[PDB]
This record gives sequence, C-alpha cells and structure tokens, in this order.
Amino acid sequence: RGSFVEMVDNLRGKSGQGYYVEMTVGSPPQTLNILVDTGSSNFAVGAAPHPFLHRYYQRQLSSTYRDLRKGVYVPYTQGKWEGELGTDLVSIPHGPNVTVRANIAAITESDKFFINGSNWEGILGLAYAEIARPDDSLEPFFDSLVKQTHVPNLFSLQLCGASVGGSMIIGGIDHSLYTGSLWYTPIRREWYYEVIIVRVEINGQDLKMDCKEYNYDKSIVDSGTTNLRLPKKVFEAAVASIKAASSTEKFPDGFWLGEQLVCWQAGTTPWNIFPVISLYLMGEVTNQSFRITILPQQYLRPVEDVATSQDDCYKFAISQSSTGTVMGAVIMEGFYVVFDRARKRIGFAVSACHVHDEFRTAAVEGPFVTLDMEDCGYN
Ligand SMILES: Cc1cc([C@@]2(c3cccc(-c4cncc(Cl)c4)c3)COC(N)=N2)ccc1OC(F)F
Ligand code: NA
Ligand code: NA
Repeated sequence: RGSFVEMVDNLRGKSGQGYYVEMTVGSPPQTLNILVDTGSSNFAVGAAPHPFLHRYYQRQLSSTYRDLRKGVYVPYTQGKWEGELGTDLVSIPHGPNVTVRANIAAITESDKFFINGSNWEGILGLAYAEIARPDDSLEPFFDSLVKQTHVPNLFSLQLCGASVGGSMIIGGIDHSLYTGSLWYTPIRREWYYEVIIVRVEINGQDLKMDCKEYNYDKSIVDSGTTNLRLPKKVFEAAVASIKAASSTEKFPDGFWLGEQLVCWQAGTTPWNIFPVISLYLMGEVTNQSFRITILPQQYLRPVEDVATSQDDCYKFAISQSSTGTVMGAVIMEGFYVVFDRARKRIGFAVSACHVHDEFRTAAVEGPFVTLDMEDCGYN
C-alpha cells in the first residue's frame, strides 16, 4: 500500500495520441504497447499486419491461446474495427507480478482505428462490462485481474503532459504522485466511469446554468479522449465566457472551434490572459462538493507538427459534444486520478507532475456546500 516504485513512469505517449503501457500476451510472451483507456471495456489488439502497426498479436505462436469461436463487429463514426474473440495469458511487465487469463479481441480489419505514426498496437479498456462488446458477458481485463489474483480492486493514473509520460498504479496508490489530499466523487453508475458535475466556474465566475446541462446526457472520466469535451449548450456558454475573459488579445473565430491553430513566438505565450476553469464535482457527503481547477496549460494543447509555421502552435482543447461531458487528458493531466472501483468513487489530487507557471497551479479544494446535487444527473 502507498508505494509502488516498479510501476512509476510505466506510461509513455505522444501528445494527442494517448498514453500506453507495455503488456505481454500468450506463451511465450509477445510484447505489445497498449493504449490505457478508461472510456471503454475491451482488451482489443492488432492481430494482422496492418501497415501503421509496429507489431501485432500472432495467435499461432502462443501455446496458451484458446479460441472462443465468436466474432465481434464494432462500428463508430466514420469507421469500424472487426475481430475474433479468444483468451490468452496476459502480464504487465511494469505492473503487478501476476499473470491472468483474459479475453482478447484479435483485430483483423479496421478503418480509422489505429494511428499512422503512433507507437501503440492495441487498447486496454479499463471501464465496466456494461459497455463491453459484443455484450456485458465478455469479462473486461480488470475484472479478470481482480477475480484471479490478490490485486486490490483499484487503479490510479498520473498522466503527465508536455513525448509524454506517466504512471499507472495497478491495485493501489503511490503518495509520491500527488500533493495535498485526495477528494472523492461517487461513480454514479458502473458502465463508463460516470460522475456528476454540479457547478462550473470560469475564472471564478459561475456559468449559472441548470446543472443538468453539465451532465447531458452524461459526464465521464476518459483517459482515451484528448480533450475536455462539453455538451453543446455548456460549450457555447463556456467559450463565450472564455472569449470574454481573454479578449485582451483577439483570435480567429475558427480557433475556438478547433478549426485552426493559434501561434506565438517561443517563450512568449501569454498564459495570464487566459482564465482558470473549475469543475465542482459531487462529494461523498450529502450536500457536500469539491472543486478541481485547471489552467490554460491544460486546455491549450501544444501542436508540434506544423510545416505552415515555426512557432509555439496550440490547439484549443475544449470542444462540443453530443455524448456529454468527457474529462479527457486535458483534465486528467492536471491531477492524480484514483479509480477506486471497490468503493465506487473517483479520487482527485493535485498531480506532482502537472504543467504550470509561477503564478497559478492546478488545485483540488473542498468542501463546499451545494444543494440539489441529485437534480444535476440526467435520466
Ligand atoms: C469503438 C472504440 C473506441 C475507443 C476509443 C478510441 C479508439 C481508438 C483510438 C482512440 C484514441 C486516439 N487518439 C488519442 C486517444 Cl487519447 C485515443 C480512442 C474512442 O473513445 C475512447 N475512450 N477510446 C476504444 C475502444 C473502442 O472499441 C469498442 F470495444 F468499444
Ligand atoms: Na481477487
Ligand atoms: Na503526496
């Protein structure tokens, strides 16, 4: 408990392409880089020589593979993936010293799933069975891990922005990874890591919106989304408020829509003209909340690959949604986040690694008195 040195720094990444952990599958072990994804529930890996992939799962080479004789088809916006289900033996070299028999979806065909240039080959869905494909009877990796071992039923994530890095502590917490105290918000329902936002402030100013809007039709904590994604109505109000606070300088209207980038000479990015953003989350006690506070350092994402420019180019990392609020890396990079599955709660503390300046830092503060917090959830 409290200290897990062999798991510190076990995550890597490229900005905008998520964080991945090294895993092994089959016997003898095949090493793969696997995206850490708290927004889905399948362990799905490349299993055929797609051209974007550094490597792939070669089932024929594993003496421990078992076929489930079941296919899986997964469509989404603009694409799909398709695979074949089985089980095999899975370890995390920089995780707990255990090996488990887990469900693996061997991906045989995909469109717009893998990234050309990225260093990962599969996805570790860490969310719940309710959203597994094809159905909730396909046991997610973490459920198998807990059933089959003595690893405690929780994991925590320290994502460090910028090639990025971080830690995934499986089965516990490392106190060196955060400062101050952890504050907990209940997991509203075990499908996504669903939470309830009860209040939103920009630079200290309440958006004074019916709090149901903040959670229309859900809010989730998702390591596999880059951005903070806000429902349309909340996003409109959020930028309107952000536009106002930052009107000391002007930017194209398309910038706030993430349709163009914005650039400053190096060393000369004006952080101070930008407002802090505070989300108040439902607390553990009736009528009690806490708030988490992020900086422009979190919501203005560094974009390296621009041949049209030669400066500090940033994308605005806040965007509309029709699927609800999504607290992606933008949020998580500010905090140490504890996915306390045993107690159905998510903990937040200031991350010991988060990017800030000398004037402002990310914050986790409470308690606050907030009434009618149950009304904030959408049915
Ligand atoms: C349909 C589907 C989507 C996902 C998804 C995902 C897929 C592929 C790439 C990225 C990604 C790309 N670039 C930066 C990042 Cl940070 C992530 C994210 C979409 O949303 C989340 N959270 N993960 C995961 C598994 C799924 O399979 C099914 F089993 F549900
Ligand atoms: Na167990
Ligand atoms: Na600490």
